Amino acid sequence: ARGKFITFEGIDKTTHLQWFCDRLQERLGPAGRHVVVTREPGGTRLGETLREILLNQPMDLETEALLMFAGRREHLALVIEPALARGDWVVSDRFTDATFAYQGGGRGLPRDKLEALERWVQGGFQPDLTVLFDVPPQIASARRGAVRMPESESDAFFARTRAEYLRRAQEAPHRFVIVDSSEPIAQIRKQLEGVLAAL
Repeated sequence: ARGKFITFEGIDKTTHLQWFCDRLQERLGPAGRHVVVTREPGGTRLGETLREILLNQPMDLETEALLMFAGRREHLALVIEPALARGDWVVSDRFTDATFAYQGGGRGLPRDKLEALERWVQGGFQPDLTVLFDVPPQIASARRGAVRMPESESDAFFARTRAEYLRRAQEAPHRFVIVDSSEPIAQIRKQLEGVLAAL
């Protein structure tokens, strides 16, 4: 049987990813399987190269999107799909949701252009699970005692990016687990233990 593909998303995440992967390998080891941990951008040597071009060569926003999805296509061909095919599970730090969030929400790339490239690269393939570490403007475990006062361009960009991640999450109810990353570590870890027990 094929492995499962899990992605981690969010603006902020790293701490919890390493821990989650250690727990997952502990669960997969008995079943004779392994976790391949990876990331985007830079999930392949080609992806590293395209990332450097994106950092260094100004270009049209649509051109940037094509290069991102090129990197993703190679990430699938070289790392993810071979792992899943041999029964290994994959955990990626970011995937297509991140492209929607930052390029669509943040930078204004139209949703239909983004969905067209997602379909081109993935067909109907989606991650089996996406854990989104949301960074909300208030803390629910302190709401009556702490209030962030209710934007500049940088603020507006991050607000749109957050909002697009949440839109993607709401649209994909069978795929997403939203974690409120403002909660105590022990609460986040209990929620993630529940995910691990459910996989």
